[PDB]
Amino acid sequence: GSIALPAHLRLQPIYWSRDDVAQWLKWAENEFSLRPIDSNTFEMNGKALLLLTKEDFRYRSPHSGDELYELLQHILAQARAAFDLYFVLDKSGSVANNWIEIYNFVQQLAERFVSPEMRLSFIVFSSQATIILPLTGDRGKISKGLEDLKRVSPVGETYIHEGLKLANEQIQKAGGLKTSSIIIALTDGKLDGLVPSYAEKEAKISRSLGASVYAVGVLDFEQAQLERIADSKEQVFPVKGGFQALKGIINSILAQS
Ligand SMILES: [Cl-]
Ligand SMILES: [Cl-]
Ligand SMILES: [Mg+2]
Repeated sequence: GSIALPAHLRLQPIYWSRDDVAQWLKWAENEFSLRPIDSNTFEMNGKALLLLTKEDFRYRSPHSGDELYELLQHILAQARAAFDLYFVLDKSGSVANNWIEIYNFVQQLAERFVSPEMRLSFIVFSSQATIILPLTGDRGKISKGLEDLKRVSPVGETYIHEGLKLANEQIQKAGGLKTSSIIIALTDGKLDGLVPSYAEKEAKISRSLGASVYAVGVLDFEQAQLERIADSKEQVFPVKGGFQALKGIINSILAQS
Protein backbone atom coordinates (compact mmCIF):
# COMPACT_ATOMS: atom_id res chain seq x y z
CA GLY A 1 0.00 0.00 0.00
CA SER A 2 3.02 2.26 -0.45
CA ILE A 3 2.93 5.50 -2.47
CA ALA A 4 6.34 7.08 -3.07
CA LEU A 5 4.89 10.57 -3.09
CA PRO A 6 7.42 13.41 -3.61
CA ALA A 7 8.40 15.26 -0.46
CA HIS A 8 7.29 18.62 -1.89
CA LEU A 9 3.66 17.60 -2.35
CA ARG A 10 1.55 18.57 0.64
CA LEU A 11 -0.03 15.61 2.41
CA GLN A 12 -3.54 16.82 1.50
CA PRO A 13 -4.42 17.33 -2.18
CA ILE A 14 -7.07 20.02 -1.56
CA TYR A 15 -4.20 22.45 -1.04
CA TRP A 16 -2.45 21.50 -4.28
CA SER A 17 -1.90 24.46 -6.58
CA ARG A 18 -2.26 24.20 -10.34
CA ASP A 19 1.51 23.63 -10.48
CA ASP A 20 1.43 20.88 -7.85
CA VAL A 21 -1.10 19.05 -10.07
CA ALA A 22 1.32 19.30 -12.98
CA GLN A 23 4.20 18.00 -10.85
CA TRP A 24 2.07 15.13 -9.53
CA LEU A 25 1.34 14.27 -13.17
CA LYS A 26 5.02 14.33 -14.18
CA TRP A 27 5.91 12.15 -11.19
CA ALA A 28 3.07 9.66 -11.62
CA GLU A 29 4.24 9.14 -15.18
CA ASN A 30 7.77 8.05 -14.29
CA GLU A 31 6.80 6.25 -11.09
CA PHE A 32 4.20 4.09 -12.83
CA SER A 33 5.65 3.69 -16.38
CA LEU A 34 2.65 5.52 -17.81
CA ARG A 35 2.32 6.63 -21.40
CA PRO A 36 3.10 10.32 -22.04
CA ILE A 37 0.75 12.57 -20.08
CA ASP A 38 0.33 16.05 -21.50
CA SER A 39 1.23 18.56 -18.80
CA ASN A 40 -1.97 20.38 -19.85
CA THR A 41 -4.18 17.35 -19.14
CA PHE A 42 -5.50 18.72 -15.80
CA GLU A 43 -5.44 22.52 -15.81
CA MET A 44 -6.74 23.13 -12.31
CA ASN A 45 -5.79 23.04 -8.63
CA GLY A 46 -6.41 20.22 -6.15
CA LYS A 47 -9.82 21.48 -5.08
CA ALA A 48 -10.97 21.23 -8.69
CA LEU A 49 -9.22 17.92 -9.16
CA LEU A 50 -11.23 16.46 -6.28
CA LEU A 51 -14.43 17.24 -8.18
CA LEU A 52 -13.63 15.31 -11.29
CA THR A 53 -15.21 11.90 -11.66
CA LYS A 54 -13.29 8.78 -12.63
CA GLU A 55 -14.99 8.97 -16.03
CA ASP A 56 -13.68 12.53 -16.38
CA PHE A 57 -10.19 11.19 -15.69
CA ARG A 58 -10.75 8.68 -18.46
CA TYR A 59 -11.92 11.36 -20.88
CA ARG A 60 -8.83 13.42 -20.07
CA SER A 61 -6.23 10.65 -20.06
CA PRO A 62 -7.54 7.66 -22.00
CA HIS A 63 -4.39 5.68 -21.20
CA SER A 64 -3.76 6.52 -17.54
CA GLY A 65 -6.93 8.20 -16.22
CA ASP A 66 -8.43 5.34 -14.22
CA GLU A 67 -5.00 4.72 -12.71
CA LEU A 68 -4.55 8.42 -11.89
CA TYR A 69 -8.00 8.54 -10.28
CA GLU A 70 -7.27 5.57 -8.05
CA LEU A 71 -3.82 6.99 -7.33
CA LEU A 72 -5.52 10.15 -6.11
CA GLN A 73 -7.98 8.17 -3.97
CA HIS A 74 -5.19 6.29 -2.17
CA ILE A 75 -3.34 9.60 -1.67
CA LEU A 76 -6.50 11.14 -0.22
CA ALA A 77 -7.30 8.09 1.91
CA GLN A 78 -3.91 8.18 3.60
CA ALA A 79 -4.07 11.96 4.03
CA ARG A 80 -7.25 11.55 6.09
CA ALA A 81 -6.26 8.52 8.18
CA ALA A 82 -5.69 8.73 11.92
CA PHE A 83 -2.14 8.54 13.24
CA ASP A 84 -0.67 8.66 16.72
CA LEU A 85 3.03 9.48 16.22
CA TYR A 86 5.25 9.05 19.24
CA PHE A 87 8.77 10.48 18.93
CA VAL A 88 11.21 8.79 21.28
CA LEU A 89 14.20 11.14 21.34
CA ASP A 90 17.69 10.26 22.62
CA LYS A 91 19.13 12.98 24.88
CA SER A 92 22.18 11.01 26.12
CA GLY A 93 25.69 12.43 26.04
CA SER A 94 26.26 10.21 23.00
CA VAL A 95 24.42 12.77 20.83
CA ALA A 96 25.56 16.09 22.32
CA ASN A 97 27.04 17.25 19.00
CA ASN A 98 23.95 16.00 17.14
CA TRP A 99 20.96 17.43 19.00
CA ILE A 100 20.65 19.68 15.96
CA GLU A 101 20.30 16.59 13.81
CA ILE A 102 17.56 14.99 15.90
CA TYR A 103 15.53 18.16 16.48
CA ASN A 104 15.43 19.44 12.90
CA PHE A 105 14.32 15.97 11.87
CA VAL A 106 11.49 15.87 14.42
CA GLN A 107 10.47 19.37 13.32
CA GLN A 108 10.52 18.70 9.56
CA LEU A 109 8.42 15.59 10.29
CA ALA A 110 5.98 17.36 12.62
CA GLU A 111 5.48 20.20 10.12
CA ARG A 112 4.37 17.61 7.54
CA PHE A 113 1.78 15.72 9.64
CA VAL A 114 -0.80 18.50 9.87
CA SER A 115 -4.12 16.77 9.18
CA PRO A 116 -6.88 17.11 11.82
CA GLU A 117 -6.64 13.38 12.74
CA MET A 118 -2.90 13.37 13.37
CA ARG A 119 -1.66 13.69 16.91
CA LEU A 120 1.96 13.93 18.02
CA SER A 121 3.79 13.23 21.27
CA PHE A 122 7.39 14.14 22.18
CA ILE A 123 9.35 11.88 24.57
CA VAL A 124 12.97 12.38 25.60
CA PHE A 125 15.19 9.93 27.45
CA SER A 126 18.70 9.71 28.87
CA SER A 127 19.00 7.90 32.16
CA GLN A 128 15.34 8.69 32.85
CA ALA A 129 12.48 9.31 30.42
CA THR A 130 10.19 12.36 30.34
CA ILE A 131 7.17 13.37 28.26
CA ILE A 132 7.83 16.84 26.83
CA LEU A 133 4.56 16.92 24.88
CA PRO A 134 1.60 14.67 25.66
CA LEU A 135 -0.09 13.13 22.62
CA THR A 136 -2.13 15.90 20.98
CA GLY A 137 -3.31 17.22 17.65
CA ASP A 138 -3.39 20.78 19.00
CA ARG A 139 -0.95 22.69 16.79
CA GLY A 140 -0.54 25.40 19.42
CA LYS A 141 0.54 22.95 22.11
CA ILE A 142 2.79 21.16 19.62
CA SER A 143 4.59 24.42 18.83
CA LYS A 144 5.39 24.94 22.52
CA GLY A 145 6.46 21.30 22.47
CA LEU A 146 8.96 22.07 19.75
CA GLU A 147 10.21 25.18 21.56
CA ASP A 148 10.88 23.00 24.62
CA LEU A 149 12.85 20.45 22.56
CA LYS A 150 15.18 23.20 21.35
CA ARG A 151 16.38 23.84 24.91
CA VAL A 152 17.12 20.17 25.56
CA SER A 153 20.71 19.77 26.59
CA PRO A 154 21.93 16.21 25.95
CA VAL A 155 23.42 14.46 29.03
CA GLY A 156 23.39 10.98 30.55
CA GLU A 157 23.32 7.32 29.53
CA THR A 158 21.24 5.71 26.74
CA TYR A 159 18.29 4.06 28.48
CA ILE A 160 16.13 3.74 25.40
CA HIS A 161 13.76 1.19 27.00
CA GLU A 162 12.63 3.96 29.35
CA GLY A 163 11.71 6.11 26.36
CA LEU A 164 9.75 3.38 24.59
CA LYS A 165 7.94 2.63 27.86
CA LEU A 166 6.49 6.14 28.00
CA ALA A 167 5.27 5.72 24.42
CA ASN A 168 3.64 2.42 25.33
CA GLU A 169 1.84 3.81 28.38
CA GLN A 170 0.27 6.55 26.22
CA ILE A 171 -0.72 4.05 23.55
CA GLN A 172 -2.37 1.82 26.18
CA LYS A 173 -4.62 4.71 27.19
CA ALA A 174 -5.68 6.13 23.77
CA GLY A 175 -4.59 3.54 21.21
CA GLY A 176 -7.66 2.55 19.26
CA LEU A 177 -8.90 0.70 16.21
CA LYS A 178 -8.29 2.58 12.95
CA THR A 179 -5.73 4.76 14.78
CA SER A 180 -2.32 3.72 13.44
CA SER A 181 0.00 4.32 16.39
CA ILE A 182 3.56 4.93 15.18
CA ILE A 183 6.78 5.07 17.22
CA ILE A 184 9.84 6.91 15.86
CA ALA A 185 13.06 6.41 17.83
CA LEU A 186 15.80 8.90 17.00
CA THR A 187 18.97 7.49 18.52
CA ASP A 188 22.62 6.77 17.82
CA GLY A 189 22.44 3.02 18.49
CA LYS A 190 25.27 2.95 21.07
CA LEU A 191 23.58 0.79 23.70
CA ASP A 192 25.60 -0.33 26.73
CA GLY A 193 24.82 -3.08 29.20
CA LEU A 194 21.34 -4.59 29.30
CA VAL A 195 19.89 -1.73 27.25
CA PRO A 196 20.01 -3.78 24.00
CA SER A 197 18.01 -6.62 25.58
CA TYR A 198 15.50 -4.36 27.37
CA ALA A 199 15.12 -2.33 24.17
CA GLU A 200 14.38 -5.32 21.91
CA LYS A 201 12.04 -6.52 24.68
CA GLU A 202 10.23 -3.18 25.00
CA ALA A 203 9.83 -2.65 21.25
CA LYS A 204 7.97 -5.97 21.17
CA ILE A 205 5.45 -4.52 23.63
CA SER A 206 4.87 -1.69 21.14
CA ARG A 207 4.30 -4.29 18.42
CA SER A 208 2.06 -6.15 20.94
CA LEU A 209 -0.05 -2.99 21.25
CA GLY A 210 -0.52 -2.51 17.49
CA ALA A 211 2.13 0.16 17.07
CA SER A 212 4.75 0.29 14.38
CA VAL A 213 8.30 1.01 15.49
CA TYR A 214 10.57 3.09 13.27
CA ALA A 215 14.29 3.56 14.04
CA VAL A 216 16.22 6.64 12.88
CA GLY A 217 19.97 6.75 13.46
CA VAL A 218 22.04 9.90 13.93
CA LEU A 219 25.68 10.43 12.90
CA ASP A 220 27.50 7.05 13.19
CA PHE A 221 25.07 4.39 14.48
CA GLU A 222 24.82 0.61 14.89
CA GLN A 223 22.81 -0.62 11.91
CA ALA A 224 22.17 -4.09 13.31
CA GLN A 225 21.14 -2.68 16.70
CA LEU A 226 18.35 -0.51 15.27
CA GLU A 227 17.18 -3.32 12.97
CA ARG A 228 16.36 -5.26 16.15
CA ILE A 229 14.34 -2.34 17.58
CA ALA A 230 12.36 -1.50 14.45
CA ASP A 231 9.82 -3.84 12.90
CA SER A 232 11.95 -4.52 9.82
CA LYS A 233 15.18 -3.34 8.23
CA GLU A 234 12.96 -1.28 5.91
CA GLN A 235 11.91 0.79 8.93
CA VAL A 236 15.45 2.06 9.65
CA PHE A 237 16.43 5.41 8.10
CA PRO A 238 19.69 7.40 8.40
CA VAL A 239 19.02 11.00 9.44
CA LYS A 240 21.96 12.05 7.28
CA GLY A 241 19.85 10.77 4.36
CA GLY A 242 18.51 14.32 4.47
CA PHE A 243 15.39 15.08 2.47
CA GLN A 244 15.59 11.55 0.94
CA ALA A 245 15.27 9.48 4.10
CA LEU A 246 12.80 12.08 5.42
CA LYS A 247 10.51 11.40 2.44
CA GLY A 248 11.05 7.66 2.79
CA ILE A 249 9.84 7.39 6.39
CA ILE A 250 6.82 9.61 5.72
CA ASN A 251 5.50 7.36 3.01
CA SER A 252 6.38 4.32 5.06
CA ILE A 253 4.25 5.74 7.89
CA LEU A 254 1.43 6.87 5.61
CA ALA A 255 1.17 3.36 4.10
CA GLN A 256 0.62 1.89 7.60
CA SER A 257 -3.03 3.06 7.42
CL1 LIG B 1 -7.55 16.74 1.24
CL1 LIG C 1 25.96 7.48 26.65
MG1 LIG D 1 24.14 6.89 23.40
